[PDB]
Amino acid sequence: NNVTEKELFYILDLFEHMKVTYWLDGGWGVDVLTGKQQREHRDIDIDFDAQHTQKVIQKLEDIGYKIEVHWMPSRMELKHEEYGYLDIHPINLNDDGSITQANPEGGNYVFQNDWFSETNYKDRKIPCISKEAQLLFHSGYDLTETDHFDIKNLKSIT
Amino acid sequence: NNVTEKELFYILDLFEHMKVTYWLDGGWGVDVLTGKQQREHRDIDIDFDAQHTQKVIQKLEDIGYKIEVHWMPSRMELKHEEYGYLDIHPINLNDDGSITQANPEGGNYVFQNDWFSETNYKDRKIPCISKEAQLLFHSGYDLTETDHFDIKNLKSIT
Ligand SMILES: CCC[C@@H]1C[C@@H](C(=O)N[C@@H]([C@H]2O[C@H](SC)[C@H](O)[C@@H](O)[C@H]2O)[C@@H](C)O)N(C)C1
Ligand SMILES: CCC[C@@H]1C[C@@H](C(=O)N[C@@H]([C@H]2O[C@H](SC)[C@H](O)[C@@H](O)[C@H]2O)[C@@H](C)O)N(C)C1
Ligand SMILES: [Cl-]
Ligand SMILES: [Mg+2]
Ligand SMILES: [Mg+2]
Ligand SMILES: [Mg+2]
Ligand SMILES: [Mg+2]
Repeated sequence: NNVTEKELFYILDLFEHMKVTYWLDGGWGVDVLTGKQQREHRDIDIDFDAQHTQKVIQKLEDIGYKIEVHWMPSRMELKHEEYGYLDIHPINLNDDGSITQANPEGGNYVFQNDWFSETNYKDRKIPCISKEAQLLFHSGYDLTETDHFDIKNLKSIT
Repeated sequence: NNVTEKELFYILDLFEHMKVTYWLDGGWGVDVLTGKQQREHRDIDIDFDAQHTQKVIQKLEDIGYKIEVHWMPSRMELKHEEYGYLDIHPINLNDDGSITQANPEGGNYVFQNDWFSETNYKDRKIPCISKEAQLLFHSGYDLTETDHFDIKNLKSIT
């Protein structure tokens, strides 16, 4: 049921084939920063260009993902019988160079651009959020045992 | 108004003369990691060995700090007419090797040992929380402009 490296690569291929700018986030994002798989994963988190929201959802449905949680335009969780869980997060990629997310209520989060980057993982280049961003969006007073493991793995990155 | 480097050192000295294990935290903790002062600070945050809570409070009171809000177990917020604001956070250095802080809603927060570090600041060794711990206890979705400034100062750390 867990999301294997091969299944992650397939999802990465989907977005790249669709020419949708995106970055891997969450737990697989942590492992990718370390250069190898560290643990089993329930899910993949992908942050993606919000202008392609409709065709991203449609393609995921087309290959068998079922929508289970729809918190859009903030977040959506889908589930595939083989590929596992996938959470997508639409983000706004503005012509003025800025990268934003709508504030669930009022306003816009303005991300730091260098929080979105790329790493060479087993000689594939994978766009992903940075180690710094991973630590920033983790919450120190709200950590699971698995969060603790991931944070230690980030620390081991030279 | 603020808390100067000289004032900071004197508060650090109090803990050292009391022989209480402690770590500098908060904004001054960020500056110390970088090795020089970066901005004016309204307060000091110090995490310290909870076994010494009673004598630590007594000494702060003896030199003239007044308790503003008593939030045990999390912390005590204090204020001094000349030295300004000081928050202290009692942490438990357990014989099982864990480091924890009580959570008023049940259980405890678990910290990692390597979040408690030190650095050479102007040829003084100051114990302080780590760079990664500072990022971790910041909240990505709730950063002020000063938080961003503080965080970028940690980038610059070669
Ligand atoms: C540099 C930008 C990083 C941002 C962080 C990411 C995000 O929102 N993650 C959520 C996650 O909450 C839970 S994990 C605890 C969810 O399980 C997970 O799917 C996911 O939503 C939370 C940690 O902030 N954002 C879109 C972009
Ligand atoms: C390493 C584990 C120890 C815990 C971590 C620490 C913590 O939360 N510090 C925050 C502080 O952010 C602001 S200061 C800039 C807050 O004002 C301050 O209260 C304070 O939370 C960190 C970002 O500097 N805790 C009390 C104990
Ligand atoms: Cl630990
Ligand atoms: Mg994930
Ligand atoms: Mg997730
Ligand atoms: Mg502070
Ligand atoms: Mg503070």
